[PDB]
Amino acid sequence: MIEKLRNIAIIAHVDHGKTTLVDKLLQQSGTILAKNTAIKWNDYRINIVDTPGHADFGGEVERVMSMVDSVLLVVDAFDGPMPQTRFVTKKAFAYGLKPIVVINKVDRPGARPDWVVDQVFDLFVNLDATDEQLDFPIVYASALNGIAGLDHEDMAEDMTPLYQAIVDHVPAPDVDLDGPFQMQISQLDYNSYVGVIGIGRIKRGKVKPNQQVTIIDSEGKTRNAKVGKVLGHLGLERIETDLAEAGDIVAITGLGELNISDTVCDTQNVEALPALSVDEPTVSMFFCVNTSPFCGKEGKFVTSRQILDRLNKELVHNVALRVEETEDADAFRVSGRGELHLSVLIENMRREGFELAVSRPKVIFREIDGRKQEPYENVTLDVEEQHQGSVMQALGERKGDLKNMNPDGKGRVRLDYVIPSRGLIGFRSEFMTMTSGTGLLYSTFSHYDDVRPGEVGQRQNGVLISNGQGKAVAFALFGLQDRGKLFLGHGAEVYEGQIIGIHSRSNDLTVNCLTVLVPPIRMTLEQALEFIDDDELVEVTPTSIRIRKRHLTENDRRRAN
Repeated sequence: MIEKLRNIAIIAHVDHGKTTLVDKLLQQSGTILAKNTAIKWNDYRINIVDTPGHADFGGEVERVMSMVDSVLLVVDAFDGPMPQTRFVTKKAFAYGLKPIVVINKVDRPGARPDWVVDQVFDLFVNLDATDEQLDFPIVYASALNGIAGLDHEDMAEDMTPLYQAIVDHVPAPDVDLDGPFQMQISQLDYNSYVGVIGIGRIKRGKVKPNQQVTIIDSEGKTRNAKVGKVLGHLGLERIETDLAEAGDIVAITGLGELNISDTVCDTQNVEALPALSVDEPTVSMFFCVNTSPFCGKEGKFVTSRQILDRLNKELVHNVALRVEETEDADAFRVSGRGELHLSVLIENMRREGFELAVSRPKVIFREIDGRKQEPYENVTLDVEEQHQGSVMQALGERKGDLKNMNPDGKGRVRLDYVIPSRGLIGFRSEFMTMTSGTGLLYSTFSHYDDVRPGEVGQRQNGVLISNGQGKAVAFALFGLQDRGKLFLGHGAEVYEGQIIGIHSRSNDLTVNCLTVLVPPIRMTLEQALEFIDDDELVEVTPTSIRIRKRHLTENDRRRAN
């Protein structure tokens, strides 16, 4: 007995009314979303733990997933599944969890449930076991009428089908009621009256107010403490209990400054629960102090220390990230999840008043069983049919393996690829122009595997490199556009070694733009990071983005050969 417990996490796009759904489940029971919603339906206790927004790689998602035994994916009957819920879903599958899928707003005009079922099932090649895609239940919902059913055209008179699906398909928590107390802190909270609050799912035993405990951290260091209050969850609120047991998701109040991954134990049996979120980076990138003639002329913060400090500050609220020191004490090896991750770190360092230069992002190879290996991704593209042949060939050049293609029937088409990150880096910029801006691209890390032999097509064109420092005059630029496209027009301030344009041919050319014009190519940070080669950097300031050679003088470059 006492396993009428169901702990489930809920996933939804922010516009797909997960708040409205839970609210309906709440008011038809015997009981921004609360972080936990405790529902009493029949003799069952259903904990619905919320998931963070689509942008939150602090490890919060896998903290939630470590407390629940299933997941509830809510999907609009017209929009279908949204790309933003991709990563939360991939992590639920990573924790072995099976999904319950709810297709709500099934009564809205233009609803197409059969269609979104296929989408949800197809989105489900986030490499999910047949256990997770075969036999996931589908429950259609209309929050307006508060009705659910296994068939949208044959719905029940209330939400009973959704309750039953949860009871039937969510397993009871894998816990022991009889052992000594053991609970890992998965979430933290705070209140001015009660202090630091530790939230988790009790793995073993039971806890009472004033119970003597021992907290062991991730390392093995311990301290004794006394439980203040034991807050069980009821509805959207918390309330003091005299007793919480194994399987319960509760909050404990008097243990001091708890940390995530701390394990609260009975003093007689101190045993730490294993930590979780090993989310390793797959793409590295050099963050360097700006050593250019414009150093510290647009950015306030430029020394090596404010760099190393700010980087070692994103570490607390980002764990996919790594930061290393290099032999060069003016450069740092920053590694993140994808190329997009490191971009936003820079893009809002720019807004902090930071001035720095960065290298082209490369993949992190990893040796496994004597075999060198690289990361692969699952890529899904949506292009107009007039771009299909062009997009395909490009991905083939970038070591892409076509796994599926599926036409809209209305002009567009979806393509599915397995591709190494090595070949997908910088593709986004090319793709968007190549597709004339219509195309959509979404990537998801798949697995490491043996490296595909060969290289990705290098930049075909060389660059135009400024030979001196000063303001660019139009009399020179008109002569330079005879040899390629420029990055700047009249009177732009320029120094030596700065890349000022794209050569119409393959070799680099050192020219003079200091000695009536086509609009200059202006590049976003994303475009600039795609452009540069291995002997180049992207100079980044709060208000500017310049591209420069690693070696500024033409003599230094030629010497490197």
